[PDB]
Amino acid sequence: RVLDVEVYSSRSKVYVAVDGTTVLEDEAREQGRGIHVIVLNQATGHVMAKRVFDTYSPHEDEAMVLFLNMVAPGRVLICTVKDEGSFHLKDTAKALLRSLGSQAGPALGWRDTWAFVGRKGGPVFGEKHSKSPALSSWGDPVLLKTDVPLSSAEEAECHWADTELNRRRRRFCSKVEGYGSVCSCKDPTPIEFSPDPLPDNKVLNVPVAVIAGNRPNYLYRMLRSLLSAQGVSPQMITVFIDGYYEEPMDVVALFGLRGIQHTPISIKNARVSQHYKASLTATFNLFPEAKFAVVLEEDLDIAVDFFSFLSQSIHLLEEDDSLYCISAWNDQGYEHTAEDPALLYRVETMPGLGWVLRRSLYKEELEPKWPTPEKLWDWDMWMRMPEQRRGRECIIPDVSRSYHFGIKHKFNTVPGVQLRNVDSLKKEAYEVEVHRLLSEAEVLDHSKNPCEDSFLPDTEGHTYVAFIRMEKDDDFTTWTQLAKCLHIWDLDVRGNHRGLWRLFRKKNHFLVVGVPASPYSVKKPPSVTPIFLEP
Repeated sequence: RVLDVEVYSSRSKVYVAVDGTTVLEDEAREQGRGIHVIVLNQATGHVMAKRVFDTYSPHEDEAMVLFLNMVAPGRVLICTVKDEGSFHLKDTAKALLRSLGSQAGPALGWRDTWAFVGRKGGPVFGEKHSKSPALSSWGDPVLLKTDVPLSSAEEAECHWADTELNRRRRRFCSKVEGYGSVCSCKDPTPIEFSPDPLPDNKVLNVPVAVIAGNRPNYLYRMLRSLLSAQGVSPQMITVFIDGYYEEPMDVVALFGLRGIQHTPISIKNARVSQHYKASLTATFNLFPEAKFAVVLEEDLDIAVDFFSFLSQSIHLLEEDDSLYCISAWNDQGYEHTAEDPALLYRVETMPGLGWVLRRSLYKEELEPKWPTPEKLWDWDMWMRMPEQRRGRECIIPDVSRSYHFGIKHKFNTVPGVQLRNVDSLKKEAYEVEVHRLLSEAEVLDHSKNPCEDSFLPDTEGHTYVAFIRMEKDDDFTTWTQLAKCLHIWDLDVRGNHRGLWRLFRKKNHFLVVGVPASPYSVKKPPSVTPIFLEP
Protein backbone atom coordinates (compact mmCIF):
# COMPACT_ATOMS: atom_id res chain seq x y z
CA ARG A 1 0.00 0.00 0.00
CA VAL A 2 1.67 3.19 1.29
CA LEU A 3 4.62 3.50 3.65
CA ASP A 4 4.42 6.09 6.39
CA VAL A 5 8.03 7.30 6.70
CA GLU A 6 9.41 9.53 9.46
CA VAL A 7 12.88 11.07 9.34
CA TYR A 8 14.23 13.26 12.16
CA SER A 9 17.31 15.47 11.80
CA SER A 10 18.85 17.11 14.83
CA ARG A 11 21.92 18.38 16.60
CA SER A 12 22.09 15.39 18.95
CA LYS A 13 19.66 12.75 17.65
CA VAL A 14 18.72 11.24 14.33
CA TYR A 15 16.09 8.62 13.56
CA VAL A 16 14.05 7.05 10.77
CA ALA A 17 10.80 5.14 11.19
CA VAL A 18 8.95 3.03 8.61
CA ASP A 19 5.31 2.35 9.42
CA GLY A 20 6.01 2.91 13.09
CA THR A 21 9.14 0.75 13.28
CA THR A 22 12.26 2.76 14.05
CA VAL A 23 14.87 1.28 11.73
CA LEU A 24 17.47 3.87 12.69
CA GLU A 25 18.09 5.71 15.93
CA ASP A 26 21.38 7.32 16.91
CA GLU A 27 21.98 9.54 19.96
CA ALA A 28 25.63 8.63 20.59
CA ARG A 29 27.67 11.56 21.81
CA GLU A 30 30.96 10.94 19.96
CA GLN A 31 29.79 8.79 17.05
CA GLY A 32 27.31 9.09 14.24
CA ARG A 33 28.05 12.61 13.09
CA GLY A 34 27.12 13.46 9.53
CA ILE A 35 24.68 12.32 6.86
CA HIS A 36 22.86 9.13 7.66
CA VAL A 37 21.53 7.23 4.67
CA ILE A 38 18.81 4.57 4.65
CA VAL A 39 17.80 2.73 1.47
CA LEU A 40 14.41 1.08 1.23
CA ASN A 41 13.07 -1.47 -1.19
CA GLN A 42 10.42 0.47 -3.07
CA ALA A 43 7.99 -2.45 -3.27
CA THR A 44 8.21 -3.70 0.32
CA GLY A 45 9.94 -0.96 2.28
CA HIS A 46 12.48 -3.28 3.84
CA VAL A 47 15.75 -1.56 4.51
CA MET A 48 18.46 -2.78 2.23
CA ALA A 49 21.33 -0.69 3.55
CA LYS A 50 22.26 1.71 6.32
CA ARG A 51 25.21 4.07 6.12
CA VAL A 52 26.62 7.09 7.77
CA PHE A 53 29.19 9.43 6.23
CA ASP A 54 30.85 12.00 8.49
CA THR A 55 30.90 14.80 5.91
CA TYR A 56 32.04 17.15 8.59
CA SER A 57 35.34 15.27 8.02
CA PRO A 58 37.43 15.27 4.85
CA HIS A 59 36.79 12.77 2.05
CA GLU A 60 33.77 11.10 3.64
CA ASP A 61 31.69 12.81 0.96
CA GLU A 62 33.45 10.81 -1.76
CA ALA A 63 32.56 7.64 0.06
CA MET A 64 28.97 8.84 0.17
CA VAL A 65 28.86 9.63 -3.55
CA LEU A 66 30.38 6.27 -4.31
CA PHE A 67 27.89 4.30 -2.24
CA LEU A 68 25.00 6.18 -3.77
CA ASN A 69 26.07 5.44 -7.33
CA MET A 70 26.11 1.76 -6.26
CA VAL A 71 22.45 1.88 -5.33
CA ALA A 72 20.07 0.64 -7.98
CA PRO A 73 17.73 3.26 -9.50
CA GLY A 74 14.23 2.99 -8.07
CA ARG A 75 15.12 2.43 -4.41
CA VAL A 76 13.87 4.81 -1.76
CA LEU A 77 16.68 7.01 -0.46
CA ILE A 78 16.46 8.52 3.01
CA CYS A 79 18.98 11.10 4.29
CA THR A 80 19.18 12.73 7.69
CA VAL A 81 21.89 14.92 9.27
CA LYS A 82 23.18 14.50 12.81
CA ASP A 83 25.05 17.50 14.28
CA GLU A 84 26.91 18.55 11.13
CA GLY A 85 27.23 17.20 7.58
CA SER A 86 28.33 20.16 5.47
CA PHE A 87 31.83 21.31 6.36
CA HIS A 88 33.61 18.89 4.03
CA LEU A 89 30.65 18.34 1.72
CA LYS A 90 32.25 19.13 -1.64
CA ASP A 91 30.57 20.21 -4.86
CA THR A 92 30.61 16.78 -6.45
CA ALA A 93 28.47 15.45 -3.63
CA LYS A 94 26.19 18.46 -3.72
CA ALA A 95 25.69 17.95 -7.44
CA LEU A 96 24.62 14.35 -6.99
CA LEU A 97 22.10 15.21 -4.27
CA ARG A 98 20.70 17.83 -6.63
CA SER A 99 20.42 15.12 -9.27
CA LEU A 100 18.32 13.10 -6.82
CA GLY A 101 15.84 15.89 -6.41
CA SER A 102 17.11 17.46 -3.21
CA GLN A 103 16.94 21.21 -2.90
CA ALA A 104 18.44 21.75 0.55
CA GLY A 105 21.11 19.07 0.22
CA PRO A 106 23.11 21.05 -2.32
CA ALA A 107 22.96 24.20 -0.21
CA LEU A 108 23.66 22.47 3.10
CA GLY A 109 25.57 24.69 5.49
CA TRP A 110 27.25 24.71 8.87
CA ARG A 111 25.18 22.85 11.47
CA ASP A 112 22.05 22.89 9.32
CA THR A 113 19.51 20.14 9.90
CA TRP A 114 18.20 18.32 6.85
CA ALA A 115 15.80 15.45 6.20
CA PHE A 116 15.13 13.89 2.78
CA VAL A 117 13.07 11.05 1.31
CA GLY A 118 13.36 10.54 -2.41
CA ARG A 119 13.33 7.82 -4.99
CA LYS A 120 16.50 7.42 -6.99
CA GLY A 121 15.60 8.82 -10.38
CA GLY A 122 12.73 10.94 -9.04
CA PRO A 123 10.39 11.80 -7.64
CA VAL A 124 11.14 13.26 -4.25
CA PHE A 125 8.68 12.38 -1.52
CA GLY A 126 9.51 15.00 1.08
CA GLU A 127 12.14 17.33 2.38
CA LYS A 128 12.71 19.46 5.46
CA HIS A 129 15.55 21.80 6.37
CA SER A 130 16.62 24.25 9.02
CA LYS A 131 19.37 26.82 8.65
CA SER A 132 21.63 27.47 11.57
CA PRO A 133 21.23 31.04 12.74
CA ALA A 134 24.70 31.41 14.26
CA LEU A 135 28.05 29.66 14.05
CA SER A 136 27.59 28.53 17.64
CA SER A 137 24.06 27.25 17.02
CA TRP A 138 22.41 24.38 15.17
CA GLY A 139 19.35 24.54 12.96
CA ASP A 140 16.10 23.71 14.66
CA PRO A 141 15.32 20.00 14.80
CA VAL A 142 13.27 18.81 11.88
CA LEU A 143 10.76 15.98 11.50
CA LEU A 144 9.70 14.96 8.00
CA LYS A 145 6.61 12.76 7.87
CA THR A 146 5.54 11.64 4.42
CA ASP A 147 3.74 8.89 2.53
CA VAL A 148 5.72 6.96 -0.04
CA PRO A 149 3.51 4.81 -2.25
CA LEU A 150 4.78 1.31 -2.83
CA SER A 151 5.71 -0.02 -6.25
CA SER A 152 4.41 -3.20 -7.78
CA ALA A 153 6.40 -6.29 -6.96
CA GLU A 154 7.32 -6.32 -10.65
CA GLU A 155 8.52 -2.75 -11.11
CA ALA A 156 11.10 -3.17 -8.33
CA GLU A 157 12.84 -6.31 -9.61
CA CYS A 158 15.14 -6.45 -12.57
CA HIS A 159 13.68 -8.87 -15.10
CA TRP A 160 16.52 -11.17 -16.09
CA ALA A 161 16.44 -14.35 -18.10
CA ASP A 162 15.61 -17.15 -15.67
CA THR A 163 19.05 -18.68 -15.66
CA GLU A 164 19.33 -19.69 -12.06
CA LEU A 165 22.56 -17.91 -11.73
CA ASN A 166 20.18 -15.01 -12.05
CA ARG A 167 18.02 -16.46 -9.34
CA ARG A 168 20.97 -16.30 -7.00
CA ARG A 169 21.54 -12.74 -8.19
CA ARG A 170 17.94 -11.76 -7.61
CA ARG A 171 17.90 -13.33 -4.18
CA PHE A 172 20.90 -11.10 -3.36
CA CYS A 173 19.88 -7.97 -5.23
CA SER A 174 16.44 -7.74 -3.69
CA LYS A 175 17.89 -7.93 -0.17
CA VAL A 176 21.22 -6.10 -0.19
CA GLU A 177 22.01 -2.74 -1.74
CA GLY A 178 25.28 -0.97 -2.42
CA TYR A 179 27.04 -3.46 -4.69
CA GLY A 180 26.58 -1.63 -7.99
CA SER A 181 26.79 -3.53 -11.26
CA VAL A 182 26.19 -6.97 -9.77
CA CYS A 183 22.58 -5.86 -9.49
CA SER A 184 22.29 -3.65 -12.54
CA CYS A 185 19.36 -4.60 -14.75
CA LYS A 186 21.17 -4.24 -18.07
CA ASP A 187 24.79 -5.45 -18.14
CA PRO A 188 24.91 -7.28 -14.78
CA THR A 189 28.35 -8.24 -13.58
CA PRO A 190 29.28 -11.94 -13.68
CA ILE A 191 28.76 -13.85 -10.47
CA GLU A 192 30.13 -16.94 -12.15
CA PHE A 193 33.55 -17.33 -13.65
CA SER A 194 35.17 -19.53 -16.28
CA PRO A 195 38.82 -19.64 -15.17
CA ASP A 196 41.06 -21.68 -17.42
CA PRO A 197 41.42 -25.22 -16.03
CA LEU A 198 44.67 -26.50 -14.56
CA PRO A 199 45.93 -29.73 -16.14
CA ASP A 200 47.45 -32.21 -13.72
CA ASN A 201 46.33 -30.24 -10.69
CA LYS A 202 47.72 -31.81 -7.54
CA VAL A 203 45.67 -29.40 -5.39
CA LEU A 204 42.35 -30.62 -6.81
CA ASN A 205 41.07 -32.37 -3.67
CA VAL A 206 42.51 -29.88 -1.16
CA PRO A 207 39.87 -27.85 0.72
CA VAL A 208 40.02 -24.07 0.72
CA ALA A 209 39.12 -22.50 4.06
CA VAL A 210 38.13 -18.84 3.71
CA ILE A 211 38.44 -17.05 7.07
CA ALA A 212 35.91 -14.25 7.30
CA GLY A 213 34.48 -11.79 9.76
CA ASN A 214 32.02 -8.97 9.23
CA ARG A 215 33.42 -7.16 6.22
CA PRO A 216 31.16 -8.33 3.40
CA ASN A 217 32.63 -5.85 0.96
CA TYR A 218 36.08 -7.34 1.46
CA LEU A 219 34.72 -10.86 1.10
CA TYR A 220 32.97 -9.93 -2.13
CA ARG A 221 36.19 -8.66 -3.58
CA MET A 222 38.30 -11.62 -2.46
CA LEU A 223 35.79 -14.20 -3.61
CA ARG A 224 35.69 -12.90 -7.17
CA SER A 225 39.45 -13.17 -7.46
CA LEU A 226 39.58 -16.59 -5.86
CA LEU A 227 36.90 -17.88 -8.21
CA SER A 228 38.83 -16.40 -11.14
CA ALA A 229 42.00 -18.32 -10.32
CA GLN A 230 43.02 -20.99 -12.77
CA GLY A 231 42.20 -24.33 -11.23
CA VAL A 232 39.62 -23.41 -8.57
CA SER A 233 37.13 -26.00 -7.40
CA PRO A 234 34.32 -23.89 -5.89
CA GLN A 235 32.83 -26.85 -4.11
CA MET A 236 36.10 -27.28 -2.22
CA ILE A 237 35.75 -23.77 -0.79
CA THR A 238 34.16 -23.14 2.59
CA VAL A 239 33.69 -19.61 3.87
CA PHE A 240 33.90 -19.56 7.68
CA ILE A 241 32.25 -16.49 9.20
CA ASP A 242 32.93 -15.62 12.84
CA GLY A 243 29.45 -14.53 13.82
CA TYR A 244 25.95 -14.68 12.39
CA TYR A 245 26.08 -11.49 10.32
CA GLU A 246 23.73 -11.81 7.38
CA GLU A 247 25.41 -9.68 4.74
CA PRO A 248 28.67 -11.69 4.68
CA MET A 249 26.65 -14.82 4.16
CA ASP A 250 24.41 -13.32 1.52
CA VAL A 251 27.64 -12.66 -0.33
CA VAL A 252 28.58 -16.29 0.09
CA ALA A 253 25.18 -17.30 -1.22
CA LEU A 254 25.51 -14.99 -4.20
CA PHE A 255 28.46 -16.99 -5.51
CA GLY A 256 26.79 -20.23 -4.58
CA LEU A 257 29.40 -21.25 -2.03
CA ARG A 258 29.24 -23.17 1.23
CA GLY A 259 29.25 -20.92 4.29
CA ILE A 260 29.53 -21.79 7.95
CA GLN A 261 28.45 -19.39 10.66
CA HIS A 262 30.10 -19.63 14.03
CA THR A 263 29.28 -18.20 17.41
CA PRO A 264 32.25 -16.05 18.44
CA ILE A 265 34.06 -16.92 21.64
CA SER A 266 35.80 -13.77 22.53
CA ILE A 267 37.75 -11.45 22.76
CA LYS A 268 40.13 -9.45 20.61
CA ASN A 269 42.86 -11.68 19.10
CA ALA A 270 41.75 -14.57 21.28
CA ARG A 271 38.49 -14.43 19.34
CA VAL A 272 40.31 -14.55 16.03
CA SER A 273 42.47 -17.44 17.20
CA GLN A 274 39.50 -19.53 18.24
CA HIS A 275 37.82 -18.83 14.92
CA TYR A 276 40.89 -20.21 13.16
CA LYS A 277 40.90 -23.30 15.36
CA ALA A 278 37.19 -23.85 14.80
CA SER A 279 37.55 -23.38 11.05
CA LEU A 280 40.51 -25.68 10.58
CA THR A 281 38.88 -28.43 12.59
CA ALA A 282 35.69 -28.02 10.61
CA THR A 283 37.60 -28.09 7.33
CA PHE A 284 39.27 -31.40 8.13
CA ASN A 285 36.02 -32.86 9.40
CA LEU A 286 34.16 -31.84 6.26
CA PHE A 287 36.93 -33.45 4.16
CA PRO A 288 38.11 -36.51 6.08
CA GLU A 289 40.44 -37.67 3.31
CA ALA A 290 42.13 -34.30 2.83
CA LYS A 291 45.85 -34.25 3.56
CA PHE A 292 46.20 -30.46 3.35
CA ALA A 293 44.09 -27.35 3.63
CA VAL A 294 44.46 -24.00 1.98
CA VAL A 295 43.88 -21.18 4.46
CA LEU A 296 42.79 -17.81 3.01
CA GLU A 297 41.75 -14.54 4.65
CA GLU A 298 38.96 -12.36 3.27
CA ASP A 299 41.30 -9.41 2.82
CA LEU A 300 43.49 -10.88 0.08
CA ASP A 301 43.49 -10.75 -3.67
CA ILE A 302 44.27 -14.17 -5.04
CA ALA A 303 46.67 -14.29 -7.96
CA VAL A 304 45.48 -15.93 -11.16
CA ASP A 305 48.11 -18.66 -10.87
CA PHE A 306 47.61 -19.24 -7.14
CA PHE A 307 46.59 -22.87 -7.56
CA SER A 308 49.11 -23.38 -10.34
CA PHE A 309 51.79 -22.27 -7.88
CA LEU A 310 50.43 -24.59 -5.18
CA SER A 311 50.09 -27.55 -7.53
CA GLN A 312 53.70 -27.38 -8.67
CA SER A 313 55.01 -27.07 -5.10
CA ILE A 314 52.72 -29.19 -2.94
CA HIS A 315 54.92 -32.26 -3.28
CA LEU A 316 57.67 -30.46 -1.36
CA LEU A 317 55.43 -30.64 1.71
CA GLU A 318 54.67 -34.32 1.43
CA GLU A 319 58.27 -35.17 0.65
CA ASP A 320 60.20 -32.98 3.12
CA ASP A 321 59.27 -33.01 6.81
CA SER A 322 61.47 -30.04 7.55
CA LEU A 323 58.97 -27.83 5.73
CA TYR A 324 56.31 -26.19 7.91
CA CYS A 325 54.07 -24.72 5.22
CA ILE A 326 53.80 -23.18 1.82
CA SER A 327 52.82 -19.54 1.75
CA ALA A 328 51.87 -17.30 -1.14
CA TRP A 329 53.42 -14.31 0.64
CA ASN A 330 56.94 -12.90 0.48
CA ASP A 331 57.31 -10.35 3.26
CA GLN A 332 60.23 -8.69 1.48
CA GLY A 333 58.83 -9.02 -2.03
CA TYR A 334 58.07 -5.43 -2.95
CA GLU A 335 57.79 -4.17 -6.49
CA HIS A 336 61.41 -3.04 -6.40
CA THR A 337 62.86 -6.08 -4.62
CA ALA A 338 60.99 -8.93 -6.29
CA GLU A 339 61.47 -9.91 -9.90
CA ASP A 340 61.34 -13.56 -10.87
CA PRO A 341 57.83 -15.05 -10.82
CA ALA A 342 59.27 -18.56 -11.07
CA LEU A 343 61.71 -18.44 -8.17
CA LEU A 344 61.09 -20.11 -4.79
CA TYR A 345 62.75 -19.60 -1.39
CA ARG A 346 62.97 -21.32 1.98
CA VAL A 347 62.41 -19.03 4.97
CA GLU A 348 62.51 -19.65 8.71
CA THR A 349 59.07 -18.29 9.44
CA MET A 350 55.38 -18.75 8.77
CA PRO A 351 54.14 -15.85 6.65
CA GLY A 352 50.46 -16.66 6.48
CA LEU A 353 48.47 -14.62 3.98
CA GLY A 354 47.40 -17.52 1.78
CA TRP A 355 49.07 -20.64 3.12
CA VAL A 356 48.87 -24.40 3.11
CA LEU A 357 48.44 -26.38 6.32
CA ARG A 358 49.40 -30.03 6.51
CA ARG A 359 46.70 -32.11 8.14
CA SER A 360 49.11 -34.12 10.23
CA LEU A 361 50.74 -30.96 11.55
CA TYR A 362 47.35 -29.64 12.60
CA LYS A 363 45.63 -32.74 14.01
CA GLU A 364 48.71 -34.18 15.68
CA GLU A 365 50.72 -31.11 16.75
CA LEU A 366 48.85 -27.83 16.61
CA GLU A 367 45.25 -28.63 17.49
CA PRO A 368 45.97 -30.40 20.82
CA LYS A 369 47.91 -27.38 22.12
CA TRP A 370 46.00 -24.53 20.55
CA PRO A 371 45.91 -21.53 22.90
CA THR A 372 42.85 -21.51 25.10
CA PRO A 373 40.25 -18.78 24.58
CA GLU A 374 41.75 -16.94 27.58
CA LYS A 375 45.04 -16.00 25.91
CA LEU A 376 45.32 -12.72 23.99
CA TRP A 377 47.83 -14.15 21.60
CA ASP A 378 47.96 -13.83 17.86
CA TRP A 379 47.51 -17.25 16.25
CA ASP A 380 50.21 -16.59 13.70
CA MET A 381 52.69 -15.20 16.22
CA TRP A 382 52.06 -18.39 18.20
CA MET A 383 52.73 -20.73 15.30
CA ARG A 384 55.97 -18.91 14.60
CA MET A 385 57.28 -19.57 18.08
CA PRO A 386 59.94 -22.26 18.52
CA GLU A 387 57.83 -24.94 20.19
CA GLN A 388 55.39 -24.78 17.31
CA ARG A 389 57.68 -24.36 14.36
CA ARG A 390 60.40 -26.58 15.85
CA GLY A 391 62.95 -25.33 13.34
CA ARG A 392 61.05 -25.91 10.14
CA GLU A 393 60.78 -23.59 7.18
CA CYS A 394 58.13 -22.39 4.77
CA ILE A 395 58.16 -22.30 0.99
CA ILE A 396 57.49 -18.83 -0.41
CA PRO A 397 57.60 -17.31 -3.87
CA ASP A 398 59.79 -14.39 -4.75
CA VAL A 399 56.70 -12.83 -6.35
CA SER A 400 53.73 -13.16 -4.02
CA ARG A 401 50.58 -14.89 -5.22
CA SER A 402 48.37 -13.00 -2.80
CA TYR A 403 47.91 -9.29 -2.20
CA HIS A 404 46.83 -7.80 1.11
CA PHE A 405 44.24 -5.06 0.70
CA GLY A 406 43.04 -5.18 4.31
CA ILE A 407 43.06 -1.59 5.54
CA LYS A 408 53.25 -1.46 -3.18
CA HIS A 409 53.73 -5.15 -2.61
CA LYS A 410 54.55 -7.10 -5.75
CA PHE A 411 51.68 -9.24 -7.02
CA ASN A 412 52.03 -11.76 -9.85
CA THR A 413 49.66 -11.38 -12.80
CA VAL A 414 51.41 -13.65 -15.27
CA PRO A 415 49.30 -16.75 -15.99
CA GLY A 416 50.55 -20.29 -15.58
CA VAL A 417 54.13 -19.66 -14.50
CA GLN A 418 56.24 -22.79 -14.53
CA LEU A 419 58.32 -22.76 -11.39
CA ARG A 420 62.03 -23.32 -11.94
CA ASN A 421 63.80 -26.21 -10.18
CA VAL A 422 61.20 -27.03 -7.55
CA ASP A 423 63.00 -30.07 -6.24
CA SER A 424 65.99 -28.01 -5.21
CA LEU A 425 63.88 -26.60 -2.39
CA LYS A 426 64.21 -29.83 -0.46
CA LYS A 427 66.34 -29.39 2.61
CA GLU A 428 69.68 -30.78 1.45
CA ALA A 429 69.26 -29.69 -2.16
CA TYR A 430 68.59 -26.08 -1.22
CA GLU A 431 71.89 -25.95 0.66
CA VAL A 432 73.76 -27.10 -2.42
CA GLU A 433 71.85 -24.45 -4.36
CA VAL A 434 72.77 -21.77 -1.84
CA HIS A 435 76.46 -22.68 -2.10
CA ARG A 436 76.23 -22.74 -5.85
CA LEU A 437 74.63 -19.30 -5.80
CA LEU A 438 77.39 -17.76 -3.70
CA SER A 439 80.21 -19.42 -5.63
CA GLU A 440 78.84 -17.57 -8.66
CA ALA A 441 77.93 -14.33 -6.90
CA GLU A 442 80.05 -11.27 -7.53
CA VAL A 443 81.14 -9.85 -4.20
CA LEU A 444 80.48 -6.15 -3.97
CA ASP A 445 82.82 -3.54 -2.55
CA HIS A 446 81.81 -3.02 1.07
CA SER A 447 83.40 0.40 1.53
CA LYS A 448 80.35 1.70 -0.37
CA ASN A 449 77.05 2.69 1.23
CA PRO A 450 74.58 -0.22 0.95
CA CYS A 451 71.56 2.06 1.17
CA GLU A 452 72.07 3.79 -2.18
CA ASP A 453 71.82 2.64 -5.78
CA SER A 454 75.54 3.05 -6.43
CA PHE A 455 76.12 -0.03 -4.26
CA LEU A 456 75.42 -2.32 -7.21
CA PRO A 457 76.81 -2.04 -10.73
CA ASP A 458 74.13 -0.69 -13.01
CA THR A 459 73.29 -3.97 -14.73
CA GLU A 460 70.47 -6.50 -15.00
CA GLY A 461 70.50 -10.24 -14.57
CA HIS A 462 73.51 -10.41 -12.31
CA THR A 463 73.65 -11.91 -8.85
CA TYR A 464 75.58 -10.03 -6.19
CA VAL A 465 76.42 -10.77 -2.58
CA ALA A 466 76.94 -8.54 0.43
CA PHE A 467 78.02 -9.53 3.95
CA ILE A 468 76.70 -7.80 7.04
CA ARG A 469 77.60 -7.97 10.70
CA MET A 470 75.75 -10.72 12.54
CA GLU A 471 77.46 -11.70 15.77
CA LYS A 472 74.79 -14.14 16.96
CA ASP A 473 71.70 -15.82 15.52
CA ASP A 474 69.74 -13.21 17.53
CA ASP A 475 71.53 -10.22 16.01
CA PHE A 476 69.59 -8.41 13.29
CA THR A 477 70.95 -4.94 14.00
CA THR A 478 72.45 -4.27 10.59
CA TRP A 479 69.77 -6.18 8.66
CA THR A 480 66.97 -4.19 10.28
CA GLN A 481 68.53 -0.90 9.29
CA LEU A 482 69.36 -2.21 5.84
CA ALA A 483 65.73 -3.20 5.45
CA LYS A 484 64.57 0.33 6.27
CA CYS A 485 66.72 2.08 3.75
CA LEU A 486 65.87 -0.42 1.05
CA HIS A 487 62.28 0.48 1.96
CA ILE A 488 61.30 -3.12 2.62
CA TRP A 489 59.76 -4.83 5.62
CA ASP A 490 61.55 -3.60 8.69
CA LEU A 491 59.51 -4.03 11.85
CA ASP A 492 60.26 -7.67 12.57
CA VAL A 493 62.82 -9.88 10.93
CA ARG A 494 61.52 -11.77 7.92
CA GLY A 495 63.19 -13.42 4.97
CA ASN A 496 66.13 -15.20 6.61
CA HIS A 497 67.39 -18.71 6.02
CA ARG A 498 70.32 -19.63 8.25
CA GLY A 499 71.43 -16.04 8.13
CA LEU A 500 70.82 -15.50 4.41
CA TRP A 501 68.37 -13.03 2.91
CA ARG A 502 67.54 -13.17 -0.80
CA LEU A 503 66.17 -10.21 -2.75
CA PHE A 504 66.48 -8.26 -5.97
CA ARG A 505 67.86 -4.79 -6.54
CA LYS A 506 67.52 -3.15 -9.95
CA LYS A 507 66.60 -6.51 -11.44
CA ASN A 508 69.75 -8.11 -10.07
CA HIS A 509 69.48 -10.91 -7.55
CA PHE A 510 70.96 -9.76 -4.28
CA LEU A 511 72.15 -12.14 -1.57
CA VAL A 512 72.85 -10.92 1.97
CA VAL A 513 74.88 -12.93 4.49
CA GLY A 514 75.38 -12.20 8.17
CA VAL A 515 78.82 -13.12 9.37
CA PRO A 516 80.12 -14.86 11.32
CA ALA A 517 76.82 -16.27 12.60
CA SER A 518 75.64 -17.67 9.27
CA PRO A 519 77.10 -20.99 8.12
CA TYR A 520 77.65 -19.21 4.82
CA SER A 521 80.37 -17.05 6.33
CA VAL A 522 82.78 -19.47 4.66
CA LYS A 523 82.22 -18.03 1.20
CA LYS A 524 83.39 -14.60 2.28
CA PRO A 525 86.91 -13.62 1.19
CA PRO A 526 89.16 -12.47 4.03
CA SER A 527 89.84 -9.19 2.24
CA VAL A 528 86.32 -8.05 3.05
CA THR A 529 85.16 -6.56 6.30
CA PRO A 530 81.43 -7.05 6.91
CA ILE A 531 79.20 -4.02 6.76
CA PHE A 532 77.63 -2.51 9.84
CA LEU A 533 74.81 -0.01 10.25
CA GLU A 534 73.43 1.63 13.38
CA PRO A 535 70.31 3.70 14.28
